[PDB]
Amino acid sequence: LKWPRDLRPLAHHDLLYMGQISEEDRGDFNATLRNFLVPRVVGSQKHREVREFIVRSLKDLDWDVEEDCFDGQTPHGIKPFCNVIATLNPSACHRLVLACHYDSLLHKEGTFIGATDSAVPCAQLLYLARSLNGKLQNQKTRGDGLTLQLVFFDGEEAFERWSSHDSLYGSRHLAQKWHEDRTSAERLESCLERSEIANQIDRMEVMVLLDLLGAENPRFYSYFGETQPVYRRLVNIESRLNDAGLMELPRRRRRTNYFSNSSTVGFIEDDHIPFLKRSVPIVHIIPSPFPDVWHTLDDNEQNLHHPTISNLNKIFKAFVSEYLQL
Repeated sequence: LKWPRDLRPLAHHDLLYMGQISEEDRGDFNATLRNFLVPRVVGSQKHREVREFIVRSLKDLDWDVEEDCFDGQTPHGIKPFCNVIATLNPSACHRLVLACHYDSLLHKEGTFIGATDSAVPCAQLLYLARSLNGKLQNQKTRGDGLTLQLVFFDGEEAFERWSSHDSLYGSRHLAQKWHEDRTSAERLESCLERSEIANQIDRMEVMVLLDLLGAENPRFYSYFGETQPVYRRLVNIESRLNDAGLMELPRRRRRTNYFSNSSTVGFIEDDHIPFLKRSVPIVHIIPSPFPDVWHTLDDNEQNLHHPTISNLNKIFKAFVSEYLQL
């Protein structure tokens, strides 16, 4: 079956513009990132500060920001959780959803920063909103029934040994909440002709979940046949950015090959699962294998690879520009 939205290839001019990172932008990205490079375990003050920073940053860009807050039982007793949902144009029927988790693992060995997991993805989402704000605010005025939505899930991490009951607290909660929140096309602005909308879940046109990003030379694959048409756009954008000489590599004439033009057979537990179960299309931008530093005390700022981050930011900016025709 074809993708429901006809995917217009990004014009050369727009590819080149989205693939430019100024010195200012690097500074802006890193300043944003600094806010997330702190331990932010559920229940903590720094976690509350990170949540408030996400909310403030997006309200400042005139996005609609909602907090889905609830208390949930855990192996460590009742804990407070708050998903942050930011929507550029709430009334637009369909959403391109980008997502990540903002909580950090409570690591028994010691203080855990979770730089790839997922401080970098958090900063990448905010950086996208900030750096594309002008074009996004113009797109919002079109009445075309499509918008951008950012979801920062809380409580993705297990408190003790991973289980279905001890993990994905925020995403399980939100998926249920949105499934039970009924709506229809006539209540919404410009749904696509043959859309089947019965609840808020159905308005998630695709969810692009970023996780474990920031390490050198990640390998992505298409995890879901459902979203192969969208995944192939990431492969294409990456290829075009290399053709254009806009990727940072250690030597001339090398190319990035992050997005493999292949599928892989693997099952990863992450925030997409509760939405996958309600047939939300998923693109899971997570490396395979996981970064070497995964769930170790070395998942910290200095083990980040800045040229990779810059390259990923270009791909993501170009992807959002392509999808939303910015």
